[PDB]
Amino acid sequence: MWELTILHTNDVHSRLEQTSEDSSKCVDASRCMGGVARLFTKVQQIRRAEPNVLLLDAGDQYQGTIWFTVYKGAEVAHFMNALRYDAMALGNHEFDNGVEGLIEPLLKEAKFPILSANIKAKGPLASQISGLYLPYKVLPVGDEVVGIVGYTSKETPFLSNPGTNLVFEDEITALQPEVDKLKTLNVNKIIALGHSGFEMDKLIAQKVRGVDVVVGGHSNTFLYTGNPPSKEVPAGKYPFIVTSDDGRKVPVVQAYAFGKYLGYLKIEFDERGNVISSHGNPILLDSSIPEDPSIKADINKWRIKLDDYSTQELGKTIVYLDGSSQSCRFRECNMGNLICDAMINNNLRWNHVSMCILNGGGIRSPIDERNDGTITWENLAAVLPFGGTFDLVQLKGSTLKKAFEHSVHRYGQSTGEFLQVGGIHVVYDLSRKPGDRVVKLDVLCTKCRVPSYDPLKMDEVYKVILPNFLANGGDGFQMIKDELLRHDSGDQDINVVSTYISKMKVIYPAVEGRIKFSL
Amino acid sequence: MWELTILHTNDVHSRLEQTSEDSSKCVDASRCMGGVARLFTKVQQIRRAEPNVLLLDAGDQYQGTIWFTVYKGAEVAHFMNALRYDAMALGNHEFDNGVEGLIEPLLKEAKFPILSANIKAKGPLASQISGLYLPYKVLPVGDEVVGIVGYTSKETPFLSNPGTNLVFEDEITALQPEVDKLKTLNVNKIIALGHSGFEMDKLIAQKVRGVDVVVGGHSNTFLYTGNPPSKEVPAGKYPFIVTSDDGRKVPVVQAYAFGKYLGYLKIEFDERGNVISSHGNPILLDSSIPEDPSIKADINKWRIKLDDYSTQELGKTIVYLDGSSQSCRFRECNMGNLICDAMINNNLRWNHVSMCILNGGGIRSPIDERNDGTITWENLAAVLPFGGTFDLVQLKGSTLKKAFEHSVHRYGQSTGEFLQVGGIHVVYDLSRKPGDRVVKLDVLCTKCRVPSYDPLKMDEVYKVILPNFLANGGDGFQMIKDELLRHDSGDQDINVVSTYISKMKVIYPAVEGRIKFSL
Ligand SMILES: NNc1nc(N)c2ncn([C@@H]3O[C@H](COP(=O)(O)CP(=O)(O)O)[C@@H](O)[C@H]3O)c2n1
Ligand SMILES: NNc1nc(N)c2ncn([C@@H]3O[C@H](COP(=O)(O)CP(=O)(O)O)[C@@H](O)[C@H]3O)c2n1
Ligand SMILES: [Ca+2]
Ligand SMILES: [Ca+2]
Ligand SMILES: [Zn+2]
Ligand SMILES: [Zn+2]
Ligand SMILES: [Zn+2]
Ligand SMILES: [Zn+2]
Repeated sequence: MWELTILHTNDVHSRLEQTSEDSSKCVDASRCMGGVARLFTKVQQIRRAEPNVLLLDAGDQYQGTIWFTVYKGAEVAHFMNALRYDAMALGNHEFDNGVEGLIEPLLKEAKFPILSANIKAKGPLASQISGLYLPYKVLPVGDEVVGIVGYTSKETPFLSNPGTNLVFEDEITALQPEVDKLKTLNVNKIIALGHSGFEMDKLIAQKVRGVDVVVGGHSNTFLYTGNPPSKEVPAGKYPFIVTSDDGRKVPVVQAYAFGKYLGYLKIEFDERGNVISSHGNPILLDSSIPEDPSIKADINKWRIKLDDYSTQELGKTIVYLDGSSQSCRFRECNMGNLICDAMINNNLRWNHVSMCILNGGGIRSPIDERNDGTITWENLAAVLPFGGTFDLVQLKGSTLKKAFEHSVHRYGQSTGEFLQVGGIHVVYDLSRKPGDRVVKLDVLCTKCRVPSYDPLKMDEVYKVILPNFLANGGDGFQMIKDELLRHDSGDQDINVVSTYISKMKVIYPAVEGRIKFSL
Repeated sequence: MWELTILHTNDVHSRLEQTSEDSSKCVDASRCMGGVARLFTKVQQIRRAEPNVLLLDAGDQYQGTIWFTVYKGAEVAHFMNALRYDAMALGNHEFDNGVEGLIEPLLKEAKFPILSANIKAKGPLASQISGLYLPYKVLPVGDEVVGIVGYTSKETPFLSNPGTNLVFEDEITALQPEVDKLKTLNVNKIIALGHSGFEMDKLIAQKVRGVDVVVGGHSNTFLYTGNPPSKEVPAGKYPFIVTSDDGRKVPVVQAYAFGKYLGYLKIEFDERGNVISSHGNPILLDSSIPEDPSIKADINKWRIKLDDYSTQELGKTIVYLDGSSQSCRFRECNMGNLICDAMINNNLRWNHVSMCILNGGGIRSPIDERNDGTITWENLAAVLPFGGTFDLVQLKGSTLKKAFEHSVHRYGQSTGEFLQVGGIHVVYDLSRKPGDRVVKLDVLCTKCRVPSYDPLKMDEVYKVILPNFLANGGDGFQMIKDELLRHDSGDQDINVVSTYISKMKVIYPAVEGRIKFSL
């Protein structure tokens, strides 16, 4: 029998340095986690112990901290080469700086295959990008050969900036002919490595004949067998077993996000490449694992240029700024209220925009207050990494009512469309059918001398400050894009929040009942 | 028969210049009201028409605008002498700058008798103040004589700063022997002129034998017969008829506040000084009455020194700052929220005071936004004229619960104890018995990383920022004074709100459900 050890990361999102338990900037070094130096140490311990090891990445290395803001993907190629990744699948955030932002710093510099079977290039781009990413790779592992086939979310055009020249096909339709090709070349051990979310990973495991293992990302899924080591609640056992249509038990794995864990799956194969069994668990990369000094020294060398974004203190917080997805995609989070209050305050400088809506998935990180409360550009850069704008927009009450129904239409799945608000008091009843969950919606009046809250009226018009991402129909808010009456472009997102914090000096945004649930 | 015309003012509170309909600074001159130049014109028109006229003041000329801040009562003696007041009764605000603040600028400079029968001086003060105010005066009016007897609120020691050396006796007990003295001197026409509120004015009319008329103040009572000319809703007919214990019909009058109206009561007496009948109404001092140019010119001469408090713009408001008593003593008013937000913001500069309570009677004026939104020291001086401080205090939840029960214990009478809040969400049910009207009370947690609202606990302790007036048991909040665990003195009230506004630049405080009523 032949044993393979798959080590996998996903949704690392520029967490090159070690971080806090909430994946924000490391303050108390004794309880810090993750980061590529610590990962390098654990990978090395496994490569010493196990003869057949593959180190895989399921996408979204791009976007998340000042590392990516400054180095634009060169830190990813440099530190993934130093860690000796065997393969990587393209994620949606790999296209955030267009195709050239992917081609030049990463595709042309990676010393490992970068994969995606369902991305087809067309027109002039097709010639330049040929061979820079591959539909699959066959990798020698000891005396055997392992096929790895890539896949990328079909939603990348709606989430990122891949351009017109790239077509994202259905993953199952694009994967089957590649897996069939590998089987004709007698590759009997096949890993599907990709970035489409756990639900799609489960469908690929079921529908794509010949796939032995699925290693995914995108949904930040935490899977565990037994008692979990930190705050992440497991969504299922590790590995997650799917029984395929042809009757094979297919393990599906994912390792949360931000380099906090290293996925570890041991697979026992027979001579014909059949999975006899498999077992493992994500390894928490906590303080007990030492950071490799060679990688840490090289990180400290690259950190010098980034220290210009931490020397200038913008303001000070006396509260934890909860920008976690567990809060911001499920309920009112004070990071949401802060950003919506900065949005309204920057604009109100004799203009009358009283209302704000902000997608929870746009808040990419919390900020900690225990470093004497100090907030820097570096801290803000991880909360608002996209370089978007906060736009003024004019909407009918009916349109706003539909947006709030979309905010909770499939609540409970940690999706980014949950809205954080300002100048709005919304009440939900999740017991009701999707599309009819908003039980109360009051808005701060504008055509009144003393502003107060009153029921929203379907026939009335309202001025709303919101990200350009929402104004352009992002996160399924097509009603905002289709039904809006006016859309003006506003100032840069990070500059708006920064200018607000420096004026306030000390901030203490609270959760105050802007969003409520009715039992 | 002999006819007397009584013209009366009360609670003018330094409104020497004409003002807006809400009694705040005049912006649109074409719709402005009151002010002493306009009053002088209407008084003159009546003195030309009627041979027997008395111009009376029932107290509280002191405190209210930059006029009093700067001239400290010299403007009151100067402009009351110029208007030719026949008599004035002492109010509680006449003692705001102590006994010397009353003696020197007003008592020693008034060319008319100043009255109070129930104020008895003791110790060294008794010698200095002898003859400076009188228990009564007998005034010649044509061929007849009219006795005027003064009275001042027994609550002046709890509201103002009269010192230890002055005793405020029960008005009824002090008035009867003075009215009896006037009757032995054969003065058959007696006016009780004083400053104790409409309820006490009604009791004096009933219980003090020999009083023909009561002219009051303090409660800002608006009385009218017929269709009223402005926003003030009448509390009864003008005059208000009380039937005394000895069976006489006694008219009781009051003329709202701030010099917006001139009280006008015509009384028909027989030869034995019996009131045969009476009639009249408060005259609205609106734009249609011209300001007397001699008084206006003299006001413009005195206004030069006060223009140093209007040249410096503190900030800008884009909302009406509702500091009216009709809002601030009955429900959440945004002037209250603004002041409580300045109170918390000034203090939070690693201190953790999340809560604020502010008596509604401490907000002495609104601010208008139609002068391009500009806010000046002059505008703030009329909102916060006392020169008090916003103190930090430590209270048991039980104590805070009792203070909120006191806030609405006799709701509906426009009393100053209604509390404006910050970092507190209170719900009242007025249907319940007094002392049991608070149905919900949530407070912003402090021993938590993310502040949120949670039910107040009786056994827990809380840090609260509030005026020194409240910390010292003012407005019947004896439980705060008796039961507090710690009381530190804070910064000056007006400087705290000013420093806040200049930092914010544009303010837009809203009514947001901090205070609610349950049906
Ligand atoms: N607010 N701007 C904004 N701009 C973008 N370019 C953008 N791309 C993704 N998002 C948000 O991020 C959410 C997806 O986050 P995750 O579930 O963690 C998958 P991801 O790692 O972003 O590919 C979406 O639901 C959106 O709310 C984005 N939000
Ligand atoms: N907040 N400070 C403060 N300091 C003072 N020195 C003071 N004196 C009076 N008040 C408030 O003013 C209210 C009385 O106002 P009115 O009913 O208009 C009678 P007034 O003209 O003040 O004598 C009281 O209930 C208090 O709330 C006062 N409030
Ligand atoms: Ca196989
Ligand atoms: Ca009489
Ligand atoms: Zn991701
Ligand atoms: Zn993704
Ligand atoms: Zn008064
Ligand atoms: Zn008074």
